[PDB]
Amino acid sequence: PFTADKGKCGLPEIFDPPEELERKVWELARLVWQSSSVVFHTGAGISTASGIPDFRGPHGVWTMEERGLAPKFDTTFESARPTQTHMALVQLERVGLLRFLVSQNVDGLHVRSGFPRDKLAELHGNMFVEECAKCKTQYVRDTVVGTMGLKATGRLCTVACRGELRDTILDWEDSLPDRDLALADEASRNADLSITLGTSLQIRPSGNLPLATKRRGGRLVIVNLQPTKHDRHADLRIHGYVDEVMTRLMKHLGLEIPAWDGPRVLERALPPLPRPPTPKLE
Ligand SMILES: Nc1ncnc2c1ncn2[C@@H]1O[C@H](COP(=O)(O)OP(=O)(O)OC[C@H]2O[C@H](O)[C@H](O)[C@@H]2O)[C@@H](O)[C@H]1O
Ligand SMILES: O=C1CC[C@@H](C(=O)O)N1
Ligand SMILES: [Zn+2]
Repeated sequence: PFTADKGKCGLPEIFDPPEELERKVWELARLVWQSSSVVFHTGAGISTASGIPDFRGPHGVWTMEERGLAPKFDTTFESARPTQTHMALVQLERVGLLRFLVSQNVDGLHVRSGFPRDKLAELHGNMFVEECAKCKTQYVRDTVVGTMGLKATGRLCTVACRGELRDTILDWEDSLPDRDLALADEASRNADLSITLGTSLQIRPSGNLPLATKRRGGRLVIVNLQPTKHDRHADLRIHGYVDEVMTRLMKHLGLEIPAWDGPRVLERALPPLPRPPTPKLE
């Protein structure tokens, strides 16, 4: 908590000017079209447009903490709506243009967005998910599980067990869930396009996964307002708001960003939906 390295916090924001931004979002378009296996990696930056502050941005939790100030939340976790970005990733999965989604976010919004859990690795866990210590059954709740650091919640497993239910929020010392990390790693290795959205890429091994795609000749796209640990290993860096980038991209892709019907949980990815015919690229 005190000994914890919170990495580089408060680094200046970069804003690509409009014409560099329009060109970079078309190139990202081209790369989605060109790619067989696309993995998205998300961090706290995709939730700030929902009122949830990030960790290391100008008003990040750790950033403000360093300057003796407090993060501000403009919502509760329960009343937080998924962003245009969140709902773009749902539609990209539904049309078969997103193979796997890796998130370091505990804010619960990917799942609440209707995003299929069998295509999602939540590397730092989920505020709404408790897990039985025995059968390992996960309960996705409507309100945040009131503990952090993998403690007893109070409730017991109800599988046809009475096992002690614990939060999925990793403490500083707790290693990542093996299943989620294993699937996030395999997806990242096999990807030919890893795209990062609103992460500074500073936490091992979460931040390193997008680099594995680069091995084997995979392309790496970083989308982030601030520099990030692996900017140098990126084939494309887009310095702008992810909502704006993802709305331009979906628009280039011929895709609608679907309505969020409110909190819904989808265990398994449904069969893929029609998508637009691809442009002639080369
Ligand atoms: N609307 C936006 N559009 C684009 N980028 C944004 C936006 N808002 C913020 N950013 C950028 O988004 C980036 C967010 O980076 P960080 O704040 O480190 O969050 P993490 O997900 O990487 O933190 C990882 C873990 O570390 C913690 O200890 C917890 O365990 C976390 O799970 C910044 O560079 C912002 O400039
Ligand atoms: O508990 C917290 C503090 C910051 C917020 C987030 O997901 O960014 N989660
Ligand atoms: Zn159980």
